[PDB]
Amino acid sequence: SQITIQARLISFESNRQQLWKLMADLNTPLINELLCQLGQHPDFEKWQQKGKLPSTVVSQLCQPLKTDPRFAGQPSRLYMSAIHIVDYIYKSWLAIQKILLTRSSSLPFPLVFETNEDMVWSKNQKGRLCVHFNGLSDLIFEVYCGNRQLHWFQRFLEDQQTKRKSKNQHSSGLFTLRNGHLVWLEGEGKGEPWNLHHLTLYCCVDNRLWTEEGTEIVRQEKADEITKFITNMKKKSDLSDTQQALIQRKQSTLTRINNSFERPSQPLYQGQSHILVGVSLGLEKPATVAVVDAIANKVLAYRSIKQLLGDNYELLNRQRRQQQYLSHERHKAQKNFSPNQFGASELGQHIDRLLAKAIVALARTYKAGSIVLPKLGDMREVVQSEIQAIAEQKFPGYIEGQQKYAKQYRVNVHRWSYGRLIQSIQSKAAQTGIVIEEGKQPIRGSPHDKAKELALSAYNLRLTR
RNA sequence: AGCGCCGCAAUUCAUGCUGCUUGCAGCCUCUGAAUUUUGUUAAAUGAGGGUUAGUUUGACUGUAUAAAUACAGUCUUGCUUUCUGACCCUGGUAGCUGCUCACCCUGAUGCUGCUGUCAAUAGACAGGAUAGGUGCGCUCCCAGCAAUAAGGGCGCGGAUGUACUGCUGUAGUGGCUACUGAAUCACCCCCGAUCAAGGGGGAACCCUCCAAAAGGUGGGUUGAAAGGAGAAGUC
DNA sequence: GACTTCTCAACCA
DNA sequence: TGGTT
Repeated sequence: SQITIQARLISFESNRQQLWKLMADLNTPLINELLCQLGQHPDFEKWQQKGKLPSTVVSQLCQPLKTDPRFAGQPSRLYMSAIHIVDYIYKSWLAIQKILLTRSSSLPFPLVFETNEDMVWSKNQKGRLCVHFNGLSDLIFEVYCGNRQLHWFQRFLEDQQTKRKSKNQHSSGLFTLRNGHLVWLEGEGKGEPWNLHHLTLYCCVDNRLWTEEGTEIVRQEKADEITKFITNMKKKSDLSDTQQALIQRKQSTLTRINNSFERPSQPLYQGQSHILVGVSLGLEKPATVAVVDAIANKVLAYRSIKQLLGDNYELLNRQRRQQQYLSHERHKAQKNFSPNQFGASELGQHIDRLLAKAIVALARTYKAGSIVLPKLGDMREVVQSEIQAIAEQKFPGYIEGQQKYAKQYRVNVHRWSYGRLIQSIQSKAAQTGIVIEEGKQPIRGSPHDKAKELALSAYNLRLTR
């Protein structure tokens, strides 16, 4: 729900063949037909015009009796997986447009487990943390993960054991694992697409559930949402012999949420409202950080892009060179060519993650519960209004010199992934416990002044509300 | 010459250091910032393609420390990525299949550019990435080609011709499929596995100890970092 | 390749 | 293993 981990799954050949023949021959045709029938179904204009869609129209388009001769021999959870995927696809598509869709790949569609369980674990004679699936209990796999993520799988197994020992008095809403994805991965070679295709499982986990105090905050979130749900729908709709069972089940979840788990106890990170960390993005320096406390109007510390990256500062120049080279070949090959997928490296993402981690670390060191960021939409102007301000520094009043230098500079220095940087800073701040706020970056001034004024303006906007 | 980056150096500061008054004073030592000029100063940046389930970036528990952190003991697994090294190769057999070409001017976000011997533009062989230029790189500059960016001139040989064509070969430059040539590594080597599986032998350095000097003992090390993944679209 | 949406069940049979 | 909200 907040973090995703992954691990390869290694198992019998018969198990792999059976799972593939169940996926690519019985499941993916099912998802494709569900998408096609949803597209062909009437009221599509009403759905798209109104936005969103009714909750159970895919399940009600199962009314053509999914159990057709072509779809026989499938566990129910896999039917639910097909329903999940199709509903998510159409939900996202109908939200995007404010038309028939297909699969944007050649590999079989993944398997989605919106439920916590259906991933019953084990530990074979050799000690490996194996896993099988609901309906596919005969399919015993073996988890191959990294030591950087092993403790999550062991937490999964031990949470399942904890609930089992108490005869199901620990709520499955506090389980660390939320969803699982059985995604087939591409494999270079030739042969059957289950000996030359690797299966990888993705576990969705909430990092707050690792500790105990975060488990309490998720507890209180669950309690508030459940109480609002029951007090909003119980009071009306006159219920029936079906949604009264839902009321009873939500009440049992509410009571089961309090019989908590023995959990690591790392105290919650509490910041200060006074201290805001403002990260001002720019074109010459892609990010500059200031740690300003607004009560005393002083600034604790400025950090340039070199200081944040430390021993990874060479990655910035590597990425700038790679961006220049990629843009050069993309323009050069735009003459109706088709070269390779050049620059497949995720170096930009790597530097983004390094910057986000360093910024969050600097936020923690000064105990700041608010990191201030600029809006993405505004940014398309700032990089346009900064380069010209650079030209006026070198050729003041020489307009032709301004344009020439601006063109050469834009050739040498491009925009640097200002969206993924904000996204990863948000991810790391949410993981640590730091609130991300939006500010108004001044279009004029040095990067340090821009960062300080960004954070100060964010605080001044906050004080009103 | 231009631009970007690296470092260097005198220059001014704090984001840094001291001092008590806890925001004021001075210094530049560490850490950094700022259009301040330089590149024999040692100086940091930078190499064409490919090679490891490769090592470290871990979790739990207990500690001093307000945390941040450092030590201790248990466990450990290999997923997806970014560097840093070292290594291997600058290919072969075939099939197919793109774009372009009468000739002449301008030359593009065009192509090519290493070393030493043979040799005629063209290439063979042995090496091989400190592969044209500045410290390094460029959509910049140099040289050659330029039909394979646009543009312009004028030929023949065909057209009922009014329309459009051929001047195209043992052509140039690319793409794909299948087979096999080398590396399948993280201090080095041999053996074996690649849906699991490690086992063994060695080299330098440091430490505990026996010590009687010498010699011997066991232990540890021989690069690190990051992650939220699926699915569908927008430019 | 850089942005834009959506999901991130929990008890009971 | 399988099921309604």
